[PDB]
Amino acid sequence: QKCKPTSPGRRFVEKVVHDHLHKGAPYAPLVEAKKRTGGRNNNGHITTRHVGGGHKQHYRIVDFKRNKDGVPAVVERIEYDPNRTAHIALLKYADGERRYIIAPKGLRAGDKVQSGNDAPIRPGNCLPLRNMPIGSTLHNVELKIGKGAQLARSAGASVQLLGRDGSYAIIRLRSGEMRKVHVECRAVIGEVSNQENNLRSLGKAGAARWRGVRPTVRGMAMNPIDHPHGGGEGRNKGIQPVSPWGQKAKGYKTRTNKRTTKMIIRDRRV
RNA sequence: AUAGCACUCUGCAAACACGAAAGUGGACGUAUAGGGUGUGAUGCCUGCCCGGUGCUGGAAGGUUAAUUGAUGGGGUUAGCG
Ligand SMILES: [Mg+2]
Ligand SMILES: [Mg+2]
Ligand SMILES: [Mg+2]
Ligand SMILES: [Mg+2]
Ligand SMILES: [Mg+2]
Ligand code: NA
Repeated sequence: QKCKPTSPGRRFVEKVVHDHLHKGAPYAPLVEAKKRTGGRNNNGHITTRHVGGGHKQHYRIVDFKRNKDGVPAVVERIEYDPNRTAHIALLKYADGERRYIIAPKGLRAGDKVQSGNDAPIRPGNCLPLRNMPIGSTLHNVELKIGKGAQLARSAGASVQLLGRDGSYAIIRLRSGEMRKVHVECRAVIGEVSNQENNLRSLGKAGAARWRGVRPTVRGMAMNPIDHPHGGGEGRNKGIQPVSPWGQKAKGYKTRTNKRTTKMIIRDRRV
């Protein structure tokens, strides 16, 4: 979906149509307020730069735990969620309860989904990892028992269940890393719906300003008091590239955790 | 400064930043996501060099601190004079 260059701004704009969406107001009981922090903590200092000035957004409560076991539900509609890059689906259970989930690929209104041990192997069903079939592709993987999905939630993300022993299951993450997961944890069958997210193009600075991103200033343009890459009578790049606080930026590993080293089987060749 | 491009780090109690700690932002986000660095629409593209510094992976052949103290010598009483 390219835009005709009627203006210098409209020349390099690419968007996704996805006309199958709801195109309406979201479910009111499942919507709560949400405000912009501006990248500042309770002390008032800027802890994360390049954040501020976006569009007003409400928060849609997505049910990540899916603890309603053995109750079949039907898909009502697919909606647009500004809080994430994926699409959401509205489910209606037998008793009449309404909940929001992460819509897998191809899920449309009228589909039947269950979250239990005896659930069949269909896209959108949540099952423990031991009941999962070997070699399949999963999403919304759970790490701690009972907390809810924490992995493969972005648009188009998916993991593969390589193998499972008696006590653990081996999965390969999207980054290329193989790690161990408890066999009691749960996952969902299929891949996340929104797949054409990376194919979009903003086209102008206005879109980045709409999405709540502030301009980035290179360290070279700053003064010696501001950035280590400061000073010089012209365009100069004096020292090894570092962060504004003195940390190396090229090929320097920053992982320091020692508590969960046993889980990672093979690294992503970092 | 900018949309675009590339490199690199981060598997989530994430990397990173604030504080003396608790705690907070990142994010009520989950690698099509977040941070750092360089270049700057688009067309055609982007040659050689790992000697130096840096980073990454190893051997552990040489040395190496903290920790221990078999000895060796000295001082002073006591035994043989
Ligand atoms: Mg930034
Ligand atoms: Mg940029
Ligand atoms: Mg300085
Ligand atoms: Mg300089
Ligand atoms: Mg150019
Ligand atoms: Na070198």
